Amino acid sequence: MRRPTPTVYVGRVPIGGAHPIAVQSMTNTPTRDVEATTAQVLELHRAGSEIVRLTVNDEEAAKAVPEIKRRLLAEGAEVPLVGDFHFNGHLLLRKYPKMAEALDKFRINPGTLGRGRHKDEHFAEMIRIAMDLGKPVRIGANWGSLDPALLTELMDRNARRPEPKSAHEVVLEALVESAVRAYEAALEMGLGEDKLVLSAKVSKARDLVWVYRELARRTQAPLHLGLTEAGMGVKGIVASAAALAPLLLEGIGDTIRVSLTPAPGEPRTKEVEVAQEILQALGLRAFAPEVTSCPGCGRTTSTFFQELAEEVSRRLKERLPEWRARYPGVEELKVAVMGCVVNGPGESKHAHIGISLPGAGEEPKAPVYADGKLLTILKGEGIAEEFLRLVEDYVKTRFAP
Amino acid sequence: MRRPTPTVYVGRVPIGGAHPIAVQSMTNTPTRDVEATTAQVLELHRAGSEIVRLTVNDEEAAKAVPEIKRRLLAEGAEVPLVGDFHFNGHLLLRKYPKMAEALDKFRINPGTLGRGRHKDEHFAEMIRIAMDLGKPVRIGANWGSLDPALLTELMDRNARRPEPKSAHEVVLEALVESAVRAYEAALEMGLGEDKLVLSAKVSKARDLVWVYRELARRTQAPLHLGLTEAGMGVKGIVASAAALAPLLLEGIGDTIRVSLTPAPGEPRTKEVEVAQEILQALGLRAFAPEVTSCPGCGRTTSTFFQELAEEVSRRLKERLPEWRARYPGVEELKVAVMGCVVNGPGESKHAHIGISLPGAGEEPKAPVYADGKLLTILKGEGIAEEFLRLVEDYVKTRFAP
Ligand SMILES: C#CCOP(=O)(O)OP(=O)(O)O
Ligand SMILES: C#CCOP(=O)(O)OP(=O)(O)O
Ligand code: SF4
Ligand code: SF4
Repeated sequence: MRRPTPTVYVGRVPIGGAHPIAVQSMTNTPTRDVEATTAQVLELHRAGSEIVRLTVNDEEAAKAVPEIKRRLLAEGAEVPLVGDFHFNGHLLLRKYPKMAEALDKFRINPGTLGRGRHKDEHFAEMIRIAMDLGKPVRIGANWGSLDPALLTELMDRNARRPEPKSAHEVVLEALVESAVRAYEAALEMGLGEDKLVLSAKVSKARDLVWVYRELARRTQAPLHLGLTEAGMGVKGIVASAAALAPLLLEGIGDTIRVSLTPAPGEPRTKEVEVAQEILQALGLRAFAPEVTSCPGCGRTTSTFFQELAEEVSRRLKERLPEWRARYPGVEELKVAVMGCVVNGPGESKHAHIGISLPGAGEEPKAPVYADGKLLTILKGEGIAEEFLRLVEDYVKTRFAP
Repeated sequence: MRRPTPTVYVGRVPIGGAHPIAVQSMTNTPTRDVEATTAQVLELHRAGSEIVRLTVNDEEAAKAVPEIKRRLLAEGAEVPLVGDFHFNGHLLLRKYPKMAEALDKFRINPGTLGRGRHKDEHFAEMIRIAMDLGKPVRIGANWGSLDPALLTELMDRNARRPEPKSAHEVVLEALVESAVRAYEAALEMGLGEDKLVLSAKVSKARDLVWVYRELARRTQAPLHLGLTEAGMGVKGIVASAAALAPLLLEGIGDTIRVSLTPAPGEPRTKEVEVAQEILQALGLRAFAPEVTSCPGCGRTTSTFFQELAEEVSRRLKERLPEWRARYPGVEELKVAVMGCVVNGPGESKHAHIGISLPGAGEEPKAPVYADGKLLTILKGEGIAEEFLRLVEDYVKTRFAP
């Protein structure tokens, strides 16, 4: 099902159809602030960001990049850095060759290159520097910054059609075209297929799916997939997952970024957690053990159910660093915590290990299943710690090296 | 794109391919507790649950149902009630005809009917009561409660194949078959196509998509779609959205339920909010104004951006009850709050109304766009309240009756 693509190395991280779909993120600290940006790169990376982008917006930012990279490497943190360029990227890359070298990838936006005939020169200059340095590039179109000359061209094409499309549909055409024309232009200049990643982001889910199906058909490059400007909170989380899932299940997308707006005080790592959850929900990567639990209903006996499920989740999160080191494959662990006999045994038998609490009408005992069969039956006080000990025992056996 | 289906009325709410996809939920209070369950029905309904299910697990539950329904109707709350039956549904429906009458729909699980030859009688009895009362039925299979006799049948079919499928794939076959055989059996007994809804739930997203594509192909009924036992927190929210989106975008699904495990103390309404967000993210329903906002990055100037976006979201939520009454169509409002010039103007021009804060390097002014064109430019203190006044003015004009 996965769309085949050439491999693009972003630092040490391969992306493309032969490789795991890579999680990425972007900092929100001022790049010029070396200490804050280094810290946040590390934080994002420790949370699971395999690649981290940072804006390189002006000269002070550019001058900070080599120091941020040096500091990362001093602690053995080989997380690749993507520089995000707009308006003056050709100038910054030209003037600050240590920044150009320090980055692991450049992002170009075909809509923020400049005006008129200057755009083609600026593009060429950035591509030249990438070629000279052996750096990969993302050609990243975004409908917030659509090339207006291209939009007019396409508006006029549309108006000649027997049945013109809507204005909105022509915007989506123009976004794809922007990415595809720039891709083809880079290839024609000699940038390798092993050095080009494409994106074409919109902020509405159904539109993203259309756009990426077109990109996937019209190009051979690995694709960086994300719902741009997804918003805050639950809205942003849902929209992101809803937009990505149809494409990922169809085999489209080689790296993802979740564009959440943090609430004030909310950590920048939340977008990384969401990204990881999307991929794991779809069975495309495994990052950590997961808990399957029912919603609970009027059959569930007390608030013990919600508390047990939460406690199991909390313990798995606590054990994971240790586990990941000792027990190869433990990220695939599936644990169930269920509220009653209706679906409790069955669901538990689908998990690696699961517990079925007794609900209404039932004897006060809680069967535990592992590998699809009854393991034991728990009762009394301390069901939670007995269950967690059984989960521990299970992990040691099943995921033993 | 929407799959055509006959219309099934669940109380006053039509479901099927000619109708909006209906949001539903389920209570978690003991049904016998009339006061707690009435209260929670009302809470769920006020949050957007168009249909509400409650477990009817024993005699005391059954005896409460008519009183819960009476109380709802006394306040004009015409939210339909779905009774969830397992093991003894035929007995409860037979013994408590006022409960049978009070419900607006019955849920049957083909896997919780009983043993052997008793299953067919129990099924028939429930279908008979529904026919006699004019009630619709959901035939709701769940892989936590798969009919074992059917699984063995299908296991044996599989073992005769030149290339047998995995055990997991045969479970999914058996789940579909359970729903389809029961559907066909109900139809053959005379229950109308206007009285039958189907579900066949699993707890893994990719499996759900396969299952529902099969149900959709093999049956004509409206489909109740949900990812069962989706779990807690972000995991549960993401998995639910990821599982539903591919199907909903393909036109499959007539009503949805989000099966979140609440954290201790978390409201039961959270699943309703998630359901609504899935549908709105995909452009299938509109419930409330939405805010598109960028993630922010190193180009964003201060924590003002995150604070403004949050404040705009909070104000829209506060205004909505009033708005919904005065301004037909306001649920479709799209507002943008953006961090800098890179995508800020562009994205704002895609919204009904949007503001682009100044980021790094920019003059300290904030253009506001409406209907795709510059409306005004804001500066100084009080940008947030000026913007919200402009949003108010916009709404009055655009969504005037
Ligand atoms: C900076 C920024 C916005 O980031 P995203 O929403 O990831 O969009 P792109 O910058 O187009 O990749
Ligand atoms: C009670 C219960 C579980 O509810 P869901 O996860 O909605 O699954 P079904 O009861 O199969 O519809
Ligand atoms: S397993 Fe039992 S307690 Fe949990 S939601 Fe299902 S029927 Fe209710
Ligand atoms: S609009 Fe500007 S501040 Fe917001 S994420 Fe995009 S580049 Fe950064």
